[PDB]
Amino acid sequence: AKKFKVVTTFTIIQDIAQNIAGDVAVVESITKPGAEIHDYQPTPRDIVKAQSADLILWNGMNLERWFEKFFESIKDVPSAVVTAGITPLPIREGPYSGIANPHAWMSPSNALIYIENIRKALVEHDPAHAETYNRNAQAYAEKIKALDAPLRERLSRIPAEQRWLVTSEGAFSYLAKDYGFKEVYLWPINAEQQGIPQQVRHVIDIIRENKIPVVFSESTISDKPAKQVSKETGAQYGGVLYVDSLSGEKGPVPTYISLINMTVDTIAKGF
Ligand SMILES: [Zn+2]
Repeated sequence: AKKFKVVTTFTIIQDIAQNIAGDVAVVESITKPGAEIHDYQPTPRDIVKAQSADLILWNGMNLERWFEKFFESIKDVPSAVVTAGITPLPIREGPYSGIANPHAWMSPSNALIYIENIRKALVEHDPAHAETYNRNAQAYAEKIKALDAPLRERLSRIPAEQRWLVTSEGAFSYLAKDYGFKEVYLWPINAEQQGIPQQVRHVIDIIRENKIPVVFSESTISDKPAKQVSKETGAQYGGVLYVDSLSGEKGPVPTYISLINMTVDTIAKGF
């Protein structure tokens, strides 16, 4: 009858977990494709959705500023933090300086740890299907491992001293570390915050000093600040990167694998 039901906070975790669950469990996201996830405002329908689950998965590293308060309304549903075991990169400036940068899934090596944590939770809370979760998790892990060679090759035309990744949210720190990019951003983490107009001027200074050719925005936030930086510098506006959300299932970024690939492909063509 009713399959084992997993509810995740946002769409990246939904897609990773659905690959591990296969056709044995149904995984749904609370947030919809395109919605801003850090300061999402949960609704009554979200409470009912989470309460209907057999297992709830969230990122932790205080990504979902809303989750802990929201979860107080949910009874008798186990939960698992899918970043357990990942070493955080700290936020480097701003009102959240020192807090973990939550965007750990942008490193495919970290995604292997996400996969293991989700496998572990599925096997613990749905032991009847442990054989399928284990098989699916190892197969999906191999798919993630296979991305490393083509991703590095795609970015190989960019010499080291020109590998500057200028985005809007500083959401790419884990990807930048993996592939040897220096990061510049218009704000360190999504939030209601001050200091964005001034940081735009500082980013402007860095674009000049380093001859950076391209700047980007992201799919759940406004492209206006990055477009302004591009007009106030030589740099081109390189388009929309994906980090905090997948697209719709018919969109360009329907899966976690497509998110990593499209983000790297878009950076590469921006150079
Ligand atoms: Zn973000």
